[PDB]
Amino acid sequence: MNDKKIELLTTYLSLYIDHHTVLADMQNATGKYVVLDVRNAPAQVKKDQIKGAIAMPAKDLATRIGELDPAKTYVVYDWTGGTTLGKTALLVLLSAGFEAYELAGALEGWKGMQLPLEH
Amino acid sequence: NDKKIELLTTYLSLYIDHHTVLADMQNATGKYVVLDVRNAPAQVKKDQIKGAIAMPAKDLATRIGELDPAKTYVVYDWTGGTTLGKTALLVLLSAGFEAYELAGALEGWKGMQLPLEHHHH
Amino acid sequence: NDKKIELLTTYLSLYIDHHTVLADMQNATGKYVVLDVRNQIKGAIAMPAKDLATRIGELDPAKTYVVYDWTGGTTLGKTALLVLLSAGFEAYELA
Ligand SMILES: [Br-]
Repeated sequence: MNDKKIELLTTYLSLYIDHHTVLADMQNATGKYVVLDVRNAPAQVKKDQIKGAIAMPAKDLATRIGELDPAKTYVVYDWTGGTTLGKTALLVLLSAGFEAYELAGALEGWKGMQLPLEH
Repeated sequence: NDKKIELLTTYLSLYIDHHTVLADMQNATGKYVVLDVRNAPAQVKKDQIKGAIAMPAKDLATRIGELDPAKTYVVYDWTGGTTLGKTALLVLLSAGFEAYELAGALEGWKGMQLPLEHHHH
Repeated sequence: NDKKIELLTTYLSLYIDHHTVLADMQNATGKYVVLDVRNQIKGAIAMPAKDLATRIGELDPAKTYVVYDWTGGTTLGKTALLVLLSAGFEAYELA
């Protein structure tokens, strides 16, 4: 019953990591995740970003991939859950053999929960 | 491309149109039960969809035993961009229930000025 | 990660870069046609996703259609895409 739906939902959800987990890593300084802001918009358009995030535009990821450490775990995020740069960056990383996840809720969710940002 | 159409068909089968939900709540068909799966704090503003049952996503699996199996459930979070709707949907479908996520979520519903439980008197 | 890579690959194939579309709207090539399927982008043809399954016969097959979802959702564009692709049309959703 609803086998196809369940299969897609399970694979789909496995792409993400909960913001609570990301939040605890920074508040405990456990060094578990490296947060990448993969939006392609200019800095003047982005305005703010998740606290401690690294600007790694999806369009340059391939070229700057050598900058990332293979032994770490990456979390990518875009404007919203509907934008596709999060998934695009995730695909590049997973395809490259990197351990990565997309931030559930994206930047929109983070801001909605009044979580830490920076300019 | 069969793979594209295949994905689109399955992905869309997860959602239900607001028009379908609206028509049902105005014709008294009683075919759908709306579940507000937003986090508890957000639901304090009492801005839920008309007739929606307050059921925080993190409590769904626990309170799913209070639901009528003959009804079709429609879940929604404050916005469609989150994964709370799909996570709730997975719980319901895995339990043998018929459910769908509301297209547009709460933001979209309000955006269309659709019926909310509490309104001007 | 095979299942993840597979899903992501098919999912992303549904979309087209705004850069490619924009350039075409200036390149004087005019091979892309933008459809606003809301039930604004200048030059876009207003065609509701609900009426698409009836007006789609007013489309030139030699053109690639790009569905634009103003609300930035993930279902409106897909509804329109499903209709267009099933009809044999080449189409993508504007990312
Ligand atoms: Br962007």
